[PDB]
Amino acid sequence: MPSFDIVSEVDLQEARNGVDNAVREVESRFDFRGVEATIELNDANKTIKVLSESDFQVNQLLDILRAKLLKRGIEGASLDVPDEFVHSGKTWYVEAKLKQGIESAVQKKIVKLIKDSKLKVQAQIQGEEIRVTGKSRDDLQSVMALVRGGDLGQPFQFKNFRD
Ligand SMILES: Nc1nc2c(ncn2[C@@H]2O[C@@H]3COP(=O)(O)O[C@H]4[C@@H](O)[C@H](n5cnc6c(=O)[nH]c(N)nc65)O[C@@H]4COP(=O)(O)O[C@H]3[C@H]2O)c(=O)[nH]1
Repeated sequence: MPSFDIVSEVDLQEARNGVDNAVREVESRFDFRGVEATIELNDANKTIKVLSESDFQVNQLLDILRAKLLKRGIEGASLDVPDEFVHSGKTWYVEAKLKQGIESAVQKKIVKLIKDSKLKVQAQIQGEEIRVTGKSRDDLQSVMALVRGGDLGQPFQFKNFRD
């Protein structure tokens, strides 16, 4: 009874290091000297708030944070940036969501998408991931390519291959 796990992981310590290093980089940049510019990781909600004084400077901070994150092994696709920036007072900010684990809403689409493929596999939501089982190892490879090549909004890896 072959099975594997569909997971979406980011080492949160590496993320914190990226933020820490993005902050040290902003403090060196003299286009930001004496400019309100902050990057704060909320480790409860898996979110990074980046705030500055213009929407242009917010994107500058996001690009710095993404560069630092990539070097720590975290890919830009793991940092969900919402459509709307917030204009509050003389500040601009956005809450960027770190896509660690597969949220309930995305698990449903993965399970639905696997259903509509007609492959003889079962897909069971388990904690923060999806276990997939079936009798054919090759059908199990087809769902990997199906998930890989989906636009699901997030990187996935596959772990825990069992027979
Ligand atoms: N982008 C920008 N920010 C400004 C400006 N003026 C003041 N600030 C901000 O306000 C901080 C304190 O300025 P300060 O009281 O004169 O206290 C400063 C000041 O006494 C001196 N300093 C730094 N740069 C200069 C300079 O270019 N000329 C002179 N005469 N002193 C400087 O060293 C202190 C610490 O400097 P900072 O750490 O950078 O921290 C500075 C800086 O972040 C400005 O014209 N442009």
